Amino acid sequence: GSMGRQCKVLFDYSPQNEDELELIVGDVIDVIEEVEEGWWSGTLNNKLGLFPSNFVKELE
Repeated sequence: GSMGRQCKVLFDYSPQNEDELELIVGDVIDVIEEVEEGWWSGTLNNKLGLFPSNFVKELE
């Protein structure tokens, strides 16, 4: 319930696990809610995953 806004991918993230969402630079990820500070939960097109809020900013 943070009224979270979509975060655009600014930096490259090569995931350590496939549970980690592949951050493609330039695209935007629709986040549901953040679960553990760094690790947010959202889906990029058809893959749902966890992504670190370091490489993505809620600037939109």
